[PDB]
Order: sequence, then structure tokens, then C-alpha cells
Amino acid sequence: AAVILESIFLKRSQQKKKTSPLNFKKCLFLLTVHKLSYYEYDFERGRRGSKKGSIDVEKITCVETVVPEKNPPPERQIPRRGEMEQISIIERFPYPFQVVYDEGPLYVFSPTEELRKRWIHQLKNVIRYNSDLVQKYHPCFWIDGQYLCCSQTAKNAMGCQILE
Ligand SMILES: [Mg+2]
Ligand SMILES: [Zn+2]
Repeated sequence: AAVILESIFLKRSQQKKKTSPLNFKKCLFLLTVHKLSYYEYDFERGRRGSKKGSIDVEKITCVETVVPEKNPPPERQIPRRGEMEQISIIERFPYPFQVVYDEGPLYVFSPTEELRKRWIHQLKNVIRYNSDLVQKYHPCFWIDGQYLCCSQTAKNAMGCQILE
């Protein structure tokens, strides 16, 4: 299928336990009408590496922004307001979004506001006719065994905030 979008993002690793330290890894993300997939990026050869994951688009229930971390490390700090900077676009990833599906949320960090907007728009387009789209979501991260937004301790808990 034709690639709609291809980007390098920071993906948050699946937090195994409420005590497991959070890991963030750079991945190459591809979107088609059928799948959202992510790979290791082979920087030396300038191409995608091994596949790390794949989400069938029909399984996605929600795609929205996430409230950013309160005290992020410099790699994820939102810059002040004010052409593409080659280094910052592959080193700094301040803008998170979430992809909710059967196997909970996937958290992805974009280097720019515009790129995050592009992905959210295209994902909303490809999921438009899905059968299990939710009318509610969690605006905050699932962190250390609970949602920051509502303190619910189940990853599959119904969203606490109605989508406008
Ligand atoms: Mg290429
Ligand atoms: Zn919540």
C-alpha cells in the first residue's frame, strides 16, 4: 500500500510494571490505509531497519494529543516560538500524541507541532470508518500504574474526558 507518511519519532516503551523505568527509543514510523508500523532506523544506510511493531488501522479507537510531561529532559523540552533545522528535527522530540487501540495507548513524540498535526489528521482520516471509535479519552499519560488525568489503574479504562 502507498505510504501516506514516513517520520522519525520517539516512541515510549510499554511500561511493564508501575516500578519499571520508562524508555524512549527513536523509530521510523510508516502509515498506510491498512497499518501503522514502526521500525528501527538504519542511519548508516539511510533506510528503515528491522520492524519493531505494527498496528492494524481497523483496531485504532482514538488518536489525539497528550498533555506533555511536566518536567521533561532537554531532548523533549518545548522550545520558544520562532526553515528545518537538520539536527533538532532528529534530536528533539517535544510534542507527544497517543494512538489508542485494543492493546492500550501507544505514545509517540514528534519533533514539531506541524508534524504532529499532520499525523493526527491523517490517522483520523484512515480510522474514520472504524467500528470501535471512542467518544472519550485520557488527556494525560498512563504513568507508574495509573492515568495522570483520572488516577484510574486499568490501561483499558474508559476515557475520563469527552472528546470535543
Ligand atoms: Mg528513504
Ligand atoms: Zn483519564
